[PDB]
Amino acid sequence: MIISTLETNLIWQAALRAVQAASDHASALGIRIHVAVVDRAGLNLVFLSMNGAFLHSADIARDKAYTAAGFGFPTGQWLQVLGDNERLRIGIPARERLVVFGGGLPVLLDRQCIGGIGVSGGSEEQDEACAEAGLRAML
Amino acid sequence: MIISTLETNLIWQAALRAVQAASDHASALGIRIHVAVVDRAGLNLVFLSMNGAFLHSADIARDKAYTAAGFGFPTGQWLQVLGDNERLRIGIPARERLVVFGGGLPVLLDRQCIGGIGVSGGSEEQDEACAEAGLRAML
Amino acid sequence: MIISTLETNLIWQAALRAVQAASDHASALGIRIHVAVVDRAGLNLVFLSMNGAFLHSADIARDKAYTAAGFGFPTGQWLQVLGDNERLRIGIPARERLVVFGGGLPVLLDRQCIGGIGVSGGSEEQDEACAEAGLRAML
Amino acid sequence: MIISTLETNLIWQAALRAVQAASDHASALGIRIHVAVVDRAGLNLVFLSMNGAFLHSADIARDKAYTAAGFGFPTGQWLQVLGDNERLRIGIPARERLVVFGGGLPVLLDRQCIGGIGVSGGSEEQDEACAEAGLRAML
Amino acid sequence: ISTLETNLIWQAALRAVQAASDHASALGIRIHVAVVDRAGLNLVFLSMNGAFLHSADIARDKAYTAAGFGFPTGQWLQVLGDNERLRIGIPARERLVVFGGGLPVLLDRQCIGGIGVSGGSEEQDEACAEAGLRAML
Amino acid sequence: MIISTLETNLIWQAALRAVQAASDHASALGIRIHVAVVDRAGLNLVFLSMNGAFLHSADIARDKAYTAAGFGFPTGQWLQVLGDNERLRIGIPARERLVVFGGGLPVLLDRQCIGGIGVSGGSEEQDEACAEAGLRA
Amino acid sequence: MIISTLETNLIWQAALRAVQAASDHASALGIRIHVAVVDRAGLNLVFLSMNGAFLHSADIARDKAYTAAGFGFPTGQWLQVLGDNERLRIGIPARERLVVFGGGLPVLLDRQCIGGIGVSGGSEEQDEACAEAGLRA
Amino acid sequence: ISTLETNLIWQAALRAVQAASDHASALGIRIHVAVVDRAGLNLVFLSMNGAFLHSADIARDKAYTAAGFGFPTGQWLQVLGDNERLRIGIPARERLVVFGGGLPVLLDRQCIGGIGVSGGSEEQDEACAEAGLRAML
Repeated sequence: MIISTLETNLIWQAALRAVQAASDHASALGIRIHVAVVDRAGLNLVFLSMNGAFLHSADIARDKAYTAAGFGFPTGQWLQVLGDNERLRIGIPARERLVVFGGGLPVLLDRQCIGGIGVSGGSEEQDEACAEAGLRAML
Repeated sequence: MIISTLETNLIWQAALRAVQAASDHASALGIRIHVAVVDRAGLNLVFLSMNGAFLHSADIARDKAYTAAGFGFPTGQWLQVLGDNERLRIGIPARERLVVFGGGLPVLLDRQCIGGIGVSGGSEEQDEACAEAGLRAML
Repeated sequence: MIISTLETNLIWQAALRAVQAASDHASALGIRIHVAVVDRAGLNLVFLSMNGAFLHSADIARDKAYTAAGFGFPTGQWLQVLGDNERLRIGIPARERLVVFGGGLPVLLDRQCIGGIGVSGGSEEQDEACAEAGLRAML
Repeated sequence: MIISTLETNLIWQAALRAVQAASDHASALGIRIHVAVVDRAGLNLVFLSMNGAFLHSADIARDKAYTAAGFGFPTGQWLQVLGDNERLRIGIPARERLVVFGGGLPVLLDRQCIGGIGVSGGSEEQDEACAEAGLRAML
Repeated sequence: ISTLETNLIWQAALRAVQAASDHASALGIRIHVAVVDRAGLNLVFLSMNGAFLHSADIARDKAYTAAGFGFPTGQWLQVLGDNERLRIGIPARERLVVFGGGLPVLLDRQCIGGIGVSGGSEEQDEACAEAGLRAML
Repeated sequence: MIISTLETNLIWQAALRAVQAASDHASALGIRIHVAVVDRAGLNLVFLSMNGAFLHSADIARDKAYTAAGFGFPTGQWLQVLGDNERLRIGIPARERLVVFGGGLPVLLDRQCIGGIGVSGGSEEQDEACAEAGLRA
Repeated sequence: MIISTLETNLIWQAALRAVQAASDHASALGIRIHVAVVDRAGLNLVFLSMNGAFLHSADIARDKAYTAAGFGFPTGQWLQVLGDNERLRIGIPARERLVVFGGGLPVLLDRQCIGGIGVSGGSEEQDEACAEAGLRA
Repeated sequence: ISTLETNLIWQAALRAVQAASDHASALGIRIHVAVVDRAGLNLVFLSMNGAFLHSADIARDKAYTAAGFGFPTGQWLQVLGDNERLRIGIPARERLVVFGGGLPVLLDRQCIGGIGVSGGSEEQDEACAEAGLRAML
């Protein structure tokens, strides 16, 4: 019988290109960041920490990547997704490693999520811009 | 000299029927879910994860089942149960593994809770439907 | 411009067949077991616990499946693989979730590991037999 | 269909009698101990800590009770059970909450394990004697 | 090099859990009750069969909170008042409970331990904890 | 090739002076505190716990020092920094070891953060005072 | 009824003197250490980390103090205490925060353990020396 | 109040992970490689698709061990010698790796970070780590 399925997954060479571009963008902005790239299962591919970035931002970047890979949409959209539902507004942000502020983006290929990128250390807008620079460098 | 009590407990064969039905229902709805069934002490009986379900939903399903088994009522009813009590509204949702959004249902037999079922991966309404399919498959 | 790779992964329907067969085999042997099946990334597909199995065996089964999927060879072979290397004999068994006794088997397809199965609750020989029943039920 | 089974479980009143007797025995011996009694699922029924007992012995007592309840035989017998099997001698003592020195006893009724008692703070022989005093007081 | 401290004793904790559980039985509820010493360490922790699973840790945390601060857990939001920094930060601390059911054990104006009950309403939890305290004396 | 950068880091002798001054300030106020001083990587330099200080305040002091060292600004300013942004107001206070109440201060030397000091056990005011004393010292 | 007992406990001022003397001894030896002093319940009193000491030695020092306070005898004696008992030799060193190497010493006052001191970062000999200095002080 | 410390920079860590992974590709193996700074904090952590799952944390712990002690992880049993207390206690420490594959990053007799590789044999891991170090220069 059939026991397997073929799944698309992000490769480490592309993650490496992405963290190079995200850190270069941070340098161009005058900021210091952490940037994490994870695969489809949420497992590390490349995690880069610039000297002098905020200490807490290490885990935030990892969690942003994990959240974006795990759900397939940008972390900054979470509150919009939760809407007026108080059960979700209380419950979802309380989950371990789930980030609801901006800076995590899914890695989409053929509209299929194959990984995630997360940036922390700047403003939400700066984080997303560095993450987008990483996505563009993957291509 | 009496040291023991006889307690009713959910059996693994019924839990297996439940995860078969819950996953089949998810397939019919076009969704990917995690479904966890636990016994009266909150211990795993069967935990099933469909490929492509959200990563965070694994623990959410487990915690939904645990909450429903631990309190004996559906997780979606928590906010109604807490009402206007601000001490409880702050403190209860902050407990480890306690879920206050819908998708966890107690397994009731003769008015007695003997386990729990929790589904995560869809909307609250989809999660509850799959859990109910599972419950109907047990009996 | 290449960012992705196609990987084979075990599917939850096959994992379900495996836990059905492993538990039926345990029943035929007169034992109570836990059986865990994980995918290529070590994530749960199905985890089944029979009533009355040893409490500690829940995590042992999960860790056996994870170890077998993570390394691609049966957990019972670890000591043979480590040989006379004292650095490895001290360090490898000390890793989190790494099991060096028998009961975890890789799921191999076309010479490629796509997941793992782990059984705990009997002797090593009983655990391996149940795991093998599960593997045969997948294909 | 059938979904449930009737299980025998230790009751808290008996656990309370047991910790009273175990602590009284410790006092009679001139020692200070922790004594834990758990039910069939390994969940606390009564956990008592005498002022001045060793700090580490709190968790040891709990783990002894859990191990004895989880496997159904005295913790002090573990090495005999493991024998010459190096895979088990390395792997089993490395499991979280698994204790292989003496002081945990199963609570047996009709040769069925319905809970566990664990004592820490004295010698292994003193621990087992206090645990036995607790078992006798349950009856 | 040293100081003399008053500490709650395990015999008194045992009296307390007996009285708290007897009160719960009289109320028709099932509870967990935890008694801890001045350092927040366990003295006696009792779980009645059929009490809520989550209430085990709630009881322990209530006792710990009450022993650690020296005032009833139900008073926290009254102490926090309108300070939004404290209202956000204090309830987020591990093992800190801000709903009712934890009481300090006070002797001669001095906190020597704590008792915490979980499994009923806040009001029932506090009543069981008070029964435990009275049994200590 | 360049593989290194030079960093300024707080030294343990200065942290020791700091915890001495903070505890002396607490004694003058009649209160009991925990005071933590960490280096530029958030690692302990000196962590002092006064007998009788609240049990929960131990980790709070450490978290305050860590937060102040990790971001380079006082912990009491967090809400002002978060402003009206609900995404940040929900998400930032939910991070492990991140404290948004007052009492953590960065150790700034020549426009540069080289460590942190955190105090817990009194009112926000008393904590900030003891921390300011440790810093002044 | 009796609900309390009086306990002797180490005070934070003595711990502070201890970490000062232990670090001065380390400086005289040319080494960098962590030194932890805990009270009779194993709770921090003073924990000092010298710049440049091994990263892993931080938790080792704390564990040494905790073990010495929790059992009341030097950590270096554990193997002698375990003797030829294989059950204990496997099980005791596997416990969390339990250290069987030298460097943790109980603080004994009038035949009674009131705390612990632990040093890590040098050889067993250097650690014991720095700890003995803190104790002597 | 301060001291000047040399620290490894993220650009050099990035060069190192590129060279270590290129060496692994040339060997036909799949590896994780972690580079950490002087405080044991991540600089770059790279995981090649298809490397062993457990090797992720092994690589990180190797880097941390090498950075924390300043000598190769493969040398630990040589350093422990015949001391049974250390042979039992040291390999039991969290994140401490005693098999080969972690190397310190040394600059002018001074440890400024660490590199750790896991996924091949000890000898292959060390070869990949050495390639990473050479690429730093």
